[PDB]
Amino acid sequence: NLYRELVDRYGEYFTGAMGAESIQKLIENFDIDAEAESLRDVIRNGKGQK
DNA sequence: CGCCGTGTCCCTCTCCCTATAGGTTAGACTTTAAGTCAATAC
Repeated sequence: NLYRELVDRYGEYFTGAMGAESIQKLIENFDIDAEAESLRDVIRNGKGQK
């Protein structure tokens, strides 16, 4: 209910889907390099469970 | 007020019927490759 009432009032500004095609879109829009460097930074500085 | 260890638990691995339209095959007709005989010459 919440989802349909956001999309029919705020139809622009974003794209939202459901299912495996959405996961495929996520993998499409995913920079492996910057995320990997962020993980390197986290291991370099962070500690604990993180 | 803001994050970190210990504990418990969940999970995984191992030893009905009707009506229309169209495709398929089986069955027979005429043609052809095939088996056959008779006389002959060297």
